[PDB]
Amino acid sequence: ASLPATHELHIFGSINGIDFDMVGQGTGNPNDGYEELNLKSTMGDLQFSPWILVPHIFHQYLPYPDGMSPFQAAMVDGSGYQVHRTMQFEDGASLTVNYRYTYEGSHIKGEAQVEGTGFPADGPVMTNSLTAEAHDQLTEEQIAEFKEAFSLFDKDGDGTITTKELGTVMRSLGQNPTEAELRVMIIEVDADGDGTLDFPEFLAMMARKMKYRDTEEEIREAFGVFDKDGNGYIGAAELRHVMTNLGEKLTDEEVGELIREADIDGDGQVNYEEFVQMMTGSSSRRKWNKAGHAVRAIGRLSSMYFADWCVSKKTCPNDKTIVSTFKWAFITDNGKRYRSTARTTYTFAKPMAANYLKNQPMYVFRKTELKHSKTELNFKEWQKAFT
Ligand SMILES: [Ca+2]
Ligand SMILES: [Ca+2]
Ligand SMILES: [Ca+2]
Ligand SMILES: [Ca+2]
Repeated sequence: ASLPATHELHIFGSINGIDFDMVGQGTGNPNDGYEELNLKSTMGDLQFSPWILVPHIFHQYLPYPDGMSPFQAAMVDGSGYQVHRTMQFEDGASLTVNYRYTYEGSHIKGEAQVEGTGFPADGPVMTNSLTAEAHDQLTEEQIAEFKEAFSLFDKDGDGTITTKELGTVMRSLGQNPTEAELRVMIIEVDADGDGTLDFPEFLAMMARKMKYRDTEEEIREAFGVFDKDGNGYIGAAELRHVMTNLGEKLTDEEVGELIREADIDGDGQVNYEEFVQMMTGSSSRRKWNKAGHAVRAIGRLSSMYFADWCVSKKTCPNDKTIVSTFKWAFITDNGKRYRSTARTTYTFAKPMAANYLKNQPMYVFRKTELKHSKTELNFKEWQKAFT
């Protein structure tokens, strides 16, 4: 075969014992990982969230940094590979997907058999209640706390955060973003386009559910900023350092009060679980949250440019096998999380070229978009592989 230009997919099987069957036409660019596919049901309206099909609906399109991926090499060779994927869901549901491909020049003919079982009859999969877009519902007190955090960034008090002000705060916390990085962070959340991050835009950014970044990740990263010496406790001096560097001036008395308020077990330091509880005496709790929200805002702004991108980690147990893993915390209509993990085993008919076995692990970042009716899916994928 040659490198791919066009592909087709027959994806079929059952979810909770209900049969589905879709047939699909697409294209992509093997030089950059791009794919697009149109799928239509042959068996009327889908009875489950098509979001669980998104990873399943063609790594022959994925290049590596300096040449072909092994997937591509196996297509060009003709000998090819087989794919076995399992997904485990937090409700105990499981899905298995097996693929076959055939190649005719630049054309891939793919078939994927999907069997999934154990989905709660009223959960988000069986009720089509998974979405790309949701936000937190904030109370007035939560909005008031975000406004305190916003004020740490708004150094001149003019009611908006500039690149100068965001850079100042990030630098105070040991991060050195470039001006272009600061402009990208702002433009990603700057709804009115003025070049600054105002309080409504700040609130909206903090309330957004990001596809591949959840509360646990943000609170874990925030703890890391406080816990400067990485010993798993925030001490009084570490708390003082974060507060001072953010611009929140505190007396020795106040630092002591904040530690005592958080320090449930009485050892004079704040462990990760005590921190989690603070981030979920009212004036001490509000001061912790002012700093915590500010730290989380920096983490969220820092990470926006890959917000739409999910990482897979690939290794080779031997010269004819790749094992890939990722995790996906789907978002529900009501802005809750629905966690899954995936494990995919690729079996190659011929041994992979030696340089693939040398360059382990590989990390592959994927962006996906799904537009769906009851009968039709429009899918796009963007991919990038890193050593
Ligand atoms: Ca300002
Ligand atoms: Ca703005
Ligand atoms: Ca520490
Ligand atoms: Ca403690």
